[PDB]
Amino acid sequence: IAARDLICAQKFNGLTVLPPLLTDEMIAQYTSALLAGTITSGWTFGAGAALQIPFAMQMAYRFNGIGVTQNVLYENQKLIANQFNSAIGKIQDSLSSTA
Amino acid sequence: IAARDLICAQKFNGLTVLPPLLTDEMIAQYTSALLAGTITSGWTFGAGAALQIPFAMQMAYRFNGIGVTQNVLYENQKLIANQFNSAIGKIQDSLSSTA
Repeated sequence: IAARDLICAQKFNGLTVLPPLLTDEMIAQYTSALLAGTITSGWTFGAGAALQIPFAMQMAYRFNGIGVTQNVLYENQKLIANQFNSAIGKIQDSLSSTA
Repeated sequence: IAARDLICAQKFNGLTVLPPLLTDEMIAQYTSALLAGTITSGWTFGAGAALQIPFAMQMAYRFNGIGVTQNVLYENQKLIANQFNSAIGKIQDSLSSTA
C-alpha cells in the first residue's frame, strides 16, 4: 500500500532517512499528487499548492538515507583497509621470522 | 543525444534501473520538459499536464538503480568481511601450530 509510505516513514536519531527503493503504486501516487499540485497551483491564490510538500520531503529523506548509507560504507571500507594492512604486515613479519 | 535516454532505458528482471549520471543536454531537456509541463498545467483542464510523468519515471528508475547498487555493495562488503575473518583465523591457527 503506497499510503503507508509517508505515515510510517522511519527516521534517525536526529534526521529522517528513507530507502531509495520505490514501487509502481508509490510512483503512481507521487505522479498523481504532483499533477494535482500543478493543477491547483494555476487556480488557487492561497496555500492550495501545498500538495508538492510531501514529495520534496520524501525526496530529501531518501537523499539523506543514501548519504548516510554511503558514509557507513566508506567507514566500513576504511576499517577493512586498515585491518587488512595491519594483518598483512604482521603475517609478513611472522613469515620472515619463521623462515 | 538526450533523446535516447528514455527510449533506450535499461531495466532489470522485475524492475527498471538507470545510472545516476546525468549530462548537460539531459538536464537541459529535463528542465525544458518541466517548464512545459508547468506552463500547460495552468492553461489545460484535461490530461495536458502529462509532461511531468517521464521525469518522475526516470527519477524513480535512478533511485531504484542507486538502491540495488547499494545493496550489491553491502552484500559484497559482508562477503569480504566474513572471508577475511575466516582467512585470518585459519592463518593464525596455522602460524601457531607451525611455531
